[PDB]
Amino acid sequence: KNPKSDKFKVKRFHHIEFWCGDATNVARRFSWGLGMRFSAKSDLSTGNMVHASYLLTSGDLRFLFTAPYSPSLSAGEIKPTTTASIPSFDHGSCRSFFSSHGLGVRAVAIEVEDAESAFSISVANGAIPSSPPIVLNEAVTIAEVKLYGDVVLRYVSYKAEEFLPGFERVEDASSFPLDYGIRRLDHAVGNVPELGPALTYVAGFTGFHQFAEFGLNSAVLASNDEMVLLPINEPVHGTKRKSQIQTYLEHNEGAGLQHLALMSEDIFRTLREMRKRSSIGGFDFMPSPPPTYYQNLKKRVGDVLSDDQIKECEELGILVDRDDQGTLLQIFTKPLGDRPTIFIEIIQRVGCMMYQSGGCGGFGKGNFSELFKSIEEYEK
Amino acid sequence: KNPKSDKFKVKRFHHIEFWCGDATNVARRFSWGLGMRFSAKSDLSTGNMVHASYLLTSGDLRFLFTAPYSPSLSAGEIKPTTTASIPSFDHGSCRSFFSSHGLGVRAVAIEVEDAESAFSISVANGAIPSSPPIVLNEAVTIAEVKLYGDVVLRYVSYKAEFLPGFERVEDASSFPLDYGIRRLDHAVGNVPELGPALTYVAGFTGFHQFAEFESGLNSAVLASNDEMVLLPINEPVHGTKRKSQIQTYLEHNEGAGLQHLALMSEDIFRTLREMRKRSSIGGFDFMPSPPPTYYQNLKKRVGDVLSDDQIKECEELGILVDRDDQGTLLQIFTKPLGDRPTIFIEIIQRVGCMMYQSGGCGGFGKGNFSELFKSIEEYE
Ligand SMILES: N[C@@H](Cc1ccccc1)C(=O)O
Ligand SMILES: [Co+2]
Ligand SMILES: [Co+2]
Repeated sequence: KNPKSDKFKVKRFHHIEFWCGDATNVARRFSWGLGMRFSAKSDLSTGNMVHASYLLTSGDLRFLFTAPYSPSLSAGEIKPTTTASIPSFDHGSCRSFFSSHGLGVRAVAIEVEDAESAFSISVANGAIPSSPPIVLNEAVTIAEVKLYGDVVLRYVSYKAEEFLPGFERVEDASSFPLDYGIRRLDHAVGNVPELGPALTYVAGFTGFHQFAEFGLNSAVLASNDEMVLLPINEPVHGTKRKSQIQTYLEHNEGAGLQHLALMSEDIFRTLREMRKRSSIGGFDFMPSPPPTYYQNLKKRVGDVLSDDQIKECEELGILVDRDDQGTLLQIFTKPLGDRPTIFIEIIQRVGCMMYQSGGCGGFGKGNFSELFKSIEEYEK
Repeated sequence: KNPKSDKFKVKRFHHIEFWCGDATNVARRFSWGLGMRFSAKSDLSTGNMVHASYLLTSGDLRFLFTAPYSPSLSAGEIKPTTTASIPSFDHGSCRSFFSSHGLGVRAVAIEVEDAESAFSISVANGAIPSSPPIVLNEAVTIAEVKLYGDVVLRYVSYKAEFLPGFERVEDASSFPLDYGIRRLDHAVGNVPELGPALTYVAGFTGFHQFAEFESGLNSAVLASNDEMVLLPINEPVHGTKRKSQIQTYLEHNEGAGLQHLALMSEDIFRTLREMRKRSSIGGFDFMPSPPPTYYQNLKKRVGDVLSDDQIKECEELGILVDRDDQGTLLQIFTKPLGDRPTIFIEIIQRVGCMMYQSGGCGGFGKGNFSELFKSIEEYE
């Protein structure tokens, strides 16, 4: 049941911004590992004496990597005379974030009809303001409110119908057209110490509604058309094995973004391409489930995948779960950096064809049961 | 002439340690871009709750990449009970280094016969102590003195993997890349004043000035007894038409530090082919190629050393060639390794001075300043 109670006009996920120590090395690693193209830059070569920012794109997916230069380069500037292309940037905020959290997501950005309006209604509805609406070259408006921890939900709106003003397109020579099938951001998942207040706060200022489905507790906030999806986890203390949400909070120094789910238009090509590169600069994957798991998928999704595609799931380590309206293919990378905090999920959804409706197949809630049952039958 | 005035026994370059914000991402980018294998780790998975350190190797070349975890993980520890594998590591020193300089070299490590004596005689002879000698598992001794800026010269000695507490990387995770890079040839620092820098360093090491043979800078080279440890030092020349890039280094780096690392390849042509293949898919970019006239003038000076077939290969790969009276030098420079116009890498191969090859054979390319200004005027 979808009340469609959005308090302002939300369109889609627009980009994800990583705050880094060195944007160059993180970005080049991510480009190779994920098959994303360098598509825009704002840095010393574009006149930006404040921060270095490099944009990777794959389909509609936009990963932005930003790091601070020495404040001495911009010591003479003031906010009216700034050369930063992203006016919310702050040297001290950025260095604090990185030293506290390590490599991680600073902004979950959604496009909206009117960023100034979305900021005002949000703050009027309990949102903690982070950066006030600022209009960039009379073309784009951007505004920020706190989401959880030091993560901000960023509103961006365009008068027109090129990422942001001040960013230049990167030269063809430095833009090799990598592509492993990733097409768009499906959802972004946060970890917090307690679920209730985080939900009450975010649902409070957005009007996002709870999305139904079927060592943690979780719930998913969703926009009107359920294309902006924001699950949130809290830890369940007392279990035999220590909750990984708790281990997240410990290594991240509190709440933050836990993982990003990237939709692929062909999850088999994506996993083949990423797994080719795991040990030559790309990303590692979580240990595959036992073949037990895969023997039992026939009874579950033999309706939906052939024996060959089930066998191909076993090669790549893919997981499969299923709602009452669709089926979900998913796999999880290992942590993206030094700490056991942020990781990436690759997914592909099958079913619920209207285009495809959001969250088709759910988010993998069934795979807790099927993992313990598969590990218990592989031991036998 | 060479007085062999080393004040303690110095063997070879042992490793170079980068101080990072995230060691994983820098290390994986460097591994792909340079063709270096992952060979040892010290991190959470090895019991290290303080720092994450990852070692890449190519031949004898050792690149160590280190970043701090959250201090909270090691709050109960004291130096006697530390789990850091590198006892000189300090959270606050590391974060201060990285926020001041960005990505850069913290330690230039040379192996010596006895690290304690090397430290003792060093500070006895004016060296500013950085970390006193510490004996690692009764096997390795480690000591550090200040070199220039926030860079330290690190002494390592073995009584008999990399260091105690570093584990070998699982072969599944250790893919055997190799583009021909074999060892560290020399390491170059930029300082605001050359004279006092040389006086200091030559002062406490006993290294002697290595003899070589209007634009840029002034520089000089300190060398160990057998001239295998080579440390050039630069200072800017102010007042010129074009900004001294030593001066631009100092500004963007917030003062003195390591400018570039020169890596010896056993086949510069293969190395440059392999690196240039990956420039746009996660690797390193190279400085603009010299004009074709630079290569037309190569026959008159090195036609005696390289065939037309080897001179043509130099021009497609952008390699530069210089020559003193004892040997011939092939060299090329990368673009900066990260966000700031500070540290970069040089690939080199030396031709001649066999008796082994003796150090510095062919010089360091000082003649390429006259030949680059010439060629630009001829191609006009
Ligand atoms: N002049 C130093 C290093 C350097 C190289 C290139 C540019 C500036 C400085 C040398 O001995 O090679
Ligand atoms: Co998910
Ligand atoms: Co050099």
